[PDB]
Amino acid sequence: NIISTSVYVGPNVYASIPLIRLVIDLNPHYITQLASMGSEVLENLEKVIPTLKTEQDAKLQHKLEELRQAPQQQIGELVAILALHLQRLAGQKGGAAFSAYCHEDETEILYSYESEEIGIEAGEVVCDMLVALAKAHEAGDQIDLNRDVKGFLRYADRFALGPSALALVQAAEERNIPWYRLNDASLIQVGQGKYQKRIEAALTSGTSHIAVEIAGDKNVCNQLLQDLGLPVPKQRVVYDIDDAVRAARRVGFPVVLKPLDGNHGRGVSVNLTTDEAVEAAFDIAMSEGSAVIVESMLYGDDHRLLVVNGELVAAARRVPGHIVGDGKHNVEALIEIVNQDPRRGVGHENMLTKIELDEQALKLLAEKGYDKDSIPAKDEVVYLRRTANISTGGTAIDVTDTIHPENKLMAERAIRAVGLDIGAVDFLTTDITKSYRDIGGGICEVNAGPGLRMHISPSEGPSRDVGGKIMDMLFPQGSQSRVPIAAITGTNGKTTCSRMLAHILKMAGHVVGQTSTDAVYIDGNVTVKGDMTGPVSAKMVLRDPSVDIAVLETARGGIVRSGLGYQFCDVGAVLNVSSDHLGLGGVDTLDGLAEVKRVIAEVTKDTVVLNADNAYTLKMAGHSPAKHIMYVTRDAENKLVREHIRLGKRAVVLEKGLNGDQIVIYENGTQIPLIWTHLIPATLEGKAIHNVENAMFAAGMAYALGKNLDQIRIGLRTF
Amino acid sequence: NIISTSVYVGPNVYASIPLIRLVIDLNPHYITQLASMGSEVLENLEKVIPTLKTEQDAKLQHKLEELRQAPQQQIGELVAILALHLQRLAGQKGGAAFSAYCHEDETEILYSYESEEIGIEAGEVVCDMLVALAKAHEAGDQIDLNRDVKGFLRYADRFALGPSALALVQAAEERNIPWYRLNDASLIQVGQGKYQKRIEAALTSGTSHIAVEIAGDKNVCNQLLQDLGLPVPKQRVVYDIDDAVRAARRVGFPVVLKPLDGNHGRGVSVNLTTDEAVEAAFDIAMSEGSAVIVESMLYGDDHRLLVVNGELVAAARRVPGHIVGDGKHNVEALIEIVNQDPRRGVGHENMLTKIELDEQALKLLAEKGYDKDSIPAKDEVVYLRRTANISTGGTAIDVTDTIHPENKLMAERAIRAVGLDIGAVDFLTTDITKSYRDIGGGICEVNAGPGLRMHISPSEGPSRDVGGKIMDMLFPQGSQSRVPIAAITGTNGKTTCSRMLAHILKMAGHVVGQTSTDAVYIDGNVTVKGDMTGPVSAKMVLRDPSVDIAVLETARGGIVRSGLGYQFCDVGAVLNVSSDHLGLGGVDTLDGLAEVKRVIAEVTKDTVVLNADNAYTLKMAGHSPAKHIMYVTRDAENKLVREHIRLGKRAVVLEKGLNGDQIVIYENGTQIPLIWTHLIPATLEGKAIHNVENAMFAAGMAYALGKNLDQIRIGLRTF
Ligand SMILES: Nc1ncnc2c1ncn2[C@@H]1O[C@H](COP(=O)(O)OP(=O)(O)OP(=O)(O)O)[C@@H](O)[C@H]1O
Ligand SMILES: Nc1ncnc2c1ncn2[C@@H]1O[C@H](COP(=O)(O)OP(=O)(O)OP(=O)(O)O)[C@@H](O)[C@H]1O
Repeated sequence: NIISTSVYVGPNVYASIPLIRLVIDLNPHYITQLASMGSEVLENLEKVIPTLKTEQDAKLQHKLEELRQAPQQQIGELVAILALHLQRLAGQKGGAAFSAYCHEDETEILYSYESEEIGIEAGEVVCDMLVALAKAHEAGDQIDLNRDVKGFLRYADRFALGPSALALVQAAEERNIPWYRLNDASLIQVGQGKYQKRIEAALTSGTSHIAVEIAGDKNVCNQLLQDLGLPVPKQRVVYDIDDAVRAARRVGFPVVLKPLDGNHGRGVSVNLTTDEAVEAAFDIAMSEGSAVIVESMLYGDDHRLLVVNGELVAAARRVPGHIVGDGKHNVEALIEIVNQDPRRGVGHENMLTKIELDEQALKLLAEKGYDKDSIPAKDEVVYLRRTANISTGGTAIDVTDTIHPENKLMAERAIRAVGLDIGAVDFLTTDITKSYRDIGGGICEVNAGPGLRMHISPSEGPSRDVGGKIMDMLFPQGSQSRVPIAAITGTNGKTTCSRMLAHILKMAGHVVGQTSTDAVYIDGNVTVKGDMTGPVSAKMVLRDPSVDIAVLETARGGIVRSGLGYQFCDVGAVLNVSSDHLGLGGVDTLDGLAEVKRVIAEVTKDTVVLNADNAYTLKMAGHSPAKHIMYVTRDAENKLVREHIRLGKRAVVLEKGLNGDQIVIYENGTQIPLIWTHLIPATLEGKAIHNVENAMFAAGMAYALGKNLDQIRIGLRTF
Repeated sequence: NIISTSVYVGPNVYASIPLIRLVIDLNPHYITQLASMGSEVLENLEKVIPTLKTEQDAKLQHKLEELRQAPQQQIGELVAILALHLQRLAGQKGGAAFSAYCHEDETEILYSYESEEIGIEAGEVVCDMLVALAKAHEAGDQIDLNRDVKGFLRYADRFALGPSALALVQAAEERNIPWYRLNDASLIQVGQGKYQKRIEAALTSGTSHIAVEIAGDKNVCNQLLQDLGLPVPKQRVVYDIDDAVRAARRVGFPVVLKPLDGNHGRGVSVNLTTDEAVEAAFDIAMSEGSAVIVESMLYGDDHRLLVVNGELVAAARRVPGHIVGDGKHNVEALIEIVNQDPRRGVGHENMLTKIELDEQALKLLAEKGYDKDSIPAKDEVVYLRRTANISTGGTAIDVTDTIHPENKLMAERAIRAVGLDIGAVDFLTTDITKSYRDIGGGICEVNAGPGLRMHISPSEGPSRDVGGKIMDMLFPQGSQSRVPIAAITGTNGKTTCSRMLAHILKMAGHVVGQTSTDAVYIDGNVTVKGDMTGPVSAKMVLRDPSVDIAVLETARGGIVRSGLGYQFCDVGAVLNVSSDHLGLGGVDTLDGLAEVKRVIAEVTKDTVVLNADNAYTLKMAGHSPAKHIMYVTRDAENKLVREHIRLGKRAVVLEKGLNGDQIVIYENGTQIPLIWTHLIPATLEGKAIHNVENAMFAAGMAYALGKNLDQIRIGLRTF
């Protein structure tokens, strides 16, 4: 039903938001189609996309669809209402949607959603559901619409960060810091230039290539681990199968044949104690033809000790699925019983696997002497899995709190020898609460950068905030700057005010960047110039690993089409944007332009500097979250000084006196003269209009950014 | 000829050194075989292993083989003389060799060589050359012996660090810091625990896994590079060949088909401007079936800008081999002429390739209209290579000094966006001295971690110390500790003196490690115990990334078999080692034991603490490089106080007085009482002998390591 698309990357319309433009082909629309579309249009939506429920918490700012059924669907608005909930079904985040009806026979839906990759399409599924339902033979809910829904969800998953990365994303958001998808797939960037880090789940910018390659190199790790005195099996001396038999003789006959390379499943042979057992196993386990290492067998369960900043933050005991007898039920009946655990299944909530008597389970129960219908002795255990897994597993039943301090220390040491920040040592033991002295080669692998899917939200015991523990050593409370100060002016004197502010901040000693449609400027030089519509100039400054302050300087053309390239700022300014000429088209008087200028004022949180001589800019003070206002006036006689400063607010006032033409910053109970117009090259020799307000605004911006007077006067005089 | 082997890892015999034990099967040895063995035995050695030359600089401490010919070869000694030179031929480093003749009919060769992997075997080749020559029909030099030599050299190369790593090794040695082969192959560790880094040529511990994976990911790099505003071709939008033709249409028809994945050679199609040209090229260039990316063609030569710590340290212009006409010679004749360049060939010195009119060259000369026998116009150029290479190339003719500052800046920015410390930006341009504004997409690849074989020792222009520039940002002069203080006592009170010293250093605030045959102790805990013969206890402490001071504590059994696990120390000590019991066997009086104790005294460079009551330990002062001596005496009446301290030397003297039994450290012009024996638990309540000298020695060691008196008294009292 969709004809055209656009996206606001910034808050042109309150927050970043995609726009869907649709046309009604179904001229005899919902208002004249209620025979085949009664209450069931809503009931059908509840089943086709089962997030579209009568849930009071489902972004229900306005409870409208339940009052409309078919006669008043107002499909353009209904698509906006139903849009985003499909994305919630896919595990995506988003907000409200609104004001979809526009021109006759057309819709422009504004709906708030975090990702562009599946943007619009979610509304495609929704608008087609509503029209397709009308265009159907009273066919019910999941006519064919459930196909489109599942397809969408798969795509939404395709472009999603995995759960191990989402753990860090949520942890970043909860510490109030921004992030980006940086490398596609699961890698994100947290923070902005100068302070930012590229991180991917259990992988950080602090961990080197060498440490990771070492971690992958099992032969190297075993030697490095031995060099620490760790409790390791060592014995990595056998390549392939050493022509058979000899390979076990060299490490001791009771061996395990560990699969290597790409063997996905576990082509592992176990408990082989004779020449025949190993000779047969060697060419079975090495099913890849060249992917086996021969090690002696040690006994213990499968533990994982996840260490981040030295500290053990999580642990797991990846016990393979099994059954324990209750004294009455047989092996097969127990499987049916195990599968009644409400946490098992597929989709959301169901994080555990199911047990079936498949070939792996069958070989194991056969090894134990079972034909499936017999009854295990009470408390007898038969394993139906060889080890771990997430989809065929999901077991995670360990603790970090009862583990003997020395086992924790040996795991830390293993990680340090490699040089990793994050890893979960693969540790085998019969008793994790005893020291390593009784654990026969418990450390087997360093396991660098484990999926957190195996630690977060465990099957037993308390959970641990693995996401937060990782973020704590990346963006600690000990370092408060994660972002540059956002200090952005409006669609104004981007070629003069901007120079004065950049000079102030550079002379102050900050690295400052801006792009006044010209090549992007970082400190003393530039790169790319162009149609700086918003997101380009912003990422070119914000992601540049040098910048302390982001000024950017916006433009009206960019904003009306894309919004801002950033979502909010701390500091900003609005100077007059109207003149008797073309602005944005439309009205270009007070109106039209009022909407573009408010984009900066309403997103500024601390100090917005407003032009006090513009009666139609003054109104921004009634909307902006910023409270200082810093009214700037070229008229010493005004009301917004005495009825403003006197009440604790700020202003920049041009006045004449002992200091010639001077610009004075007023604040609460005092006032301090800063510059002469007579001394600023931008304003010639004084007695001039052009760039006087630009100098006043640069000073106002400087106030907000930490005026110390002396370096500001230098920056203002510099030009 | 070799029967048995052993190796000293430390200076049991002056420096670390392998030992070869050989037997003479050739009873009618060299002295009775001169008819078939005249001057030519030496002349033959000069040709079989052509490092065995009459070179005055060839470790020629003693010019002996030239005076011996056959009648006095003294083969056990001659093998020691000739050994190591084979290793020099392989590009290996080593020293002197000596004292090979031992028991009748047997040899024990001591020869100094850096690696164990090809140790002994080099002497195997040599001892067999000498015997095999005698056992031959006056057969000359390279009978079959040259086979064994070439085999050896190939093995020596197999276990060698590559030239790009050797660049860092030599740079590390020239800054006086130790290193180890850590990960086999080319990776080394420079420095010791607490200060050490794992580095591999153009790869350091400071560069993360994420930065390297990004560098390898060409699609990601092009987007990250575009986000900086770099002069890049971008256009990484085509997967495979996009079903043919369309792929070029999408980027512009004038395209280059760049090979991907494992394509070793250059399956690149160029200058394709039509539908037919690209359709044909697409299935030719993608010879792997799935390894092509389609990009538009940009013009320029192949430049590499190697950046390490921001700074451009080297550059190369990898101009493919070509010929330029001189107005007289044809293409084929010019090839013969080019190949007369003395730098071209194989082996040592010959670092450039040779030109042949092979298929690559032939296609290129055919494209230019040549049949090989025609004459190019003067200064006309025909390329006989598509690009670069080391073995089929070796061209490196750029500079770093004339490159326009902005091209250097764009290369730095490319490296930073990825997050690498080291890389050589792959930059295309027609003129590197002009800014990027005129270079049509010059940055193509980040090229992380390049072989230095393409930058070090260039074919034209000045060389640059790429090795040193890398070491400068790893082990800068701004950080002087690269190693722990080596503070090692002799085969003494390893269970008491050692505790007192460890307590002193821990109470002082240093992390100290030691292994008194017991489990290795690092700070407050331990791991592995065992036959601590030298190298194990040393690497267990020295490579442990926490330790500031390495005490170790040695033992006589370990030293007589392996030497020390370290090569030298700053501080050390010798207490009495003899008693009326078994020591090392042999003599066990003054002798036998004198040789094991001198191992510590003679490798101590600053302060060695000697026992002044032992007339047969005093003699160590005449051999040790250490000059303070710190004579320790339990007898207030001695001569080695008044004739020692008075002359500027140090001592620890036990004396009786106002402070009961006290231990006083004397130094040059003063003396300061430190402890009472009455207050040290090790010495009971005073009026005791056991551990008094151990306390005195711990205090002597503390002196050398920075006594501040107060934390030393605490460490001495602690026990
Ligand atoms: N000496 C040993 N004794 C007992 N079991 C061993 C021994 N060596 C290896 N194993 C088993 O082999 C398993 C290795 O499985 P594999 O490496 O294929 O799993 P994966 O899915 O690749 O994950 P990971 O590498 O983290 O184990 C260990 O988890 C352990 O159960
Ligand atoms: N747009 C282009 N215009 C001209 N030549 C190009 C273009 N893109 C790639 N090339 C050529 O393709 C070459 C790439 O060769 P290839 O990547 O196979 O070499 P390599 O041996 O793997 O080393 P490297 O990756 O460092 O280039 C570049 O060196 C350059 O000569």
